[PDB]
Amino acid sequence: SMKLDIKKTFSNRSDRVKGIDFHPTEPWVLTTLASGRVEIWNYETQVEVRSIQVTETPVRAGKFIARKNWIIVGSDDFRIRVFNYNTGEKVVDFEAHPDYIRSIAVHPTKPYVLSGSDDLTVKLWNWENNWALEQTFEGHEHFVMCVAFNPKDPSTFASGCLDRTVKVWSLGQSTPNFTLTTGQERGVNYVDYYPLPDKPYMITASDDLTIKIWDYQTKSCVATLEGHMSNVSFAVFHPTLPIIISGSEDGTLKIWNSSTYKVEKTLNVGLERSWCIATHPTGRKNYIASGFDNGFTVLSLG
Repeated sequence: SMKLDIKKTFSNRSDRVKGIDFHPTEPWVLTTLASGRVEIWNYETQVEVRSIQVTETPVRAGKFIARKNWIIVGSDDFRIRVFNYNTGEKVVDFEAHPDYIRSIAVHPTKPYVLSGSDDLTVKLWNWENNWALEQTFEGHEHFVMCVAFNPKDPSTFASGCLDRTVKVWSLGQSTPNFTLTTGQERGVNYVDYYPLPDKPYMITASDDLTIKIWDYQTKSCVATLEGHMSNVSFAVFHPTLPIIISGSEDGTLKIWNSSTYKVEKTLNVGLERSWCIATHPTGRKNYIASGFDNGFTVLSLG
């Protein structure tokens, strides 16, 4: 049971949206496309702030680094690129991995970036040390699809891997603090942390149609969420509302009750397969945004 008030704020068509991110203080959403293009939209005015043809290959990963006025993106050409979004200047451009970059995470306070790659590793970059490669995390046995800092202890992070595991690491140590054997036999596409201090929870999404909730102190599966009818691309906890949001190649977003783990609403936004998700970091208007085959949509909830 739950009362939801979902409003479409802004939706627009584009090539396939593989990455998406909210700016914390400007009403902006970043989209990164399979076409090599990235776009920054003001979703309140519905005007493009800035766009870049970054490369000719897909750009699967993109994040704002607001405290530097940067966007950072990673692409199938193996390269990490950083742009100032006020001038368009390309700040840095380097080969990060010898294979596809699937995911990028930005430390909340330190000048650290994590990149997850088909080269089976996560790499740690320090932009206050000339973008030095500070550490490579080895252990996974297939593509690393998703990396995410623990917002409550960002000296640790999680990596989700097609080898069917999540690994949780400590910066400066070479082996996982623990490995979760998820039982998601088609691999792990996405991993996310519950942001609030009251629960030590993470969540994983898989091609095997399931979503799983984990207690990372007991390493136990709290619940399994079933309902999607094709590959689940992502699942995340909402930063303010008691819900989980997932999206799937079945073309839907699903909103789940985070206490009962039952589905509360299924949305078909009409843009075919769903690939990526973002939630506004301060919970402004409970905004969420998802990228799809045929564009993106920004929704306000509650």
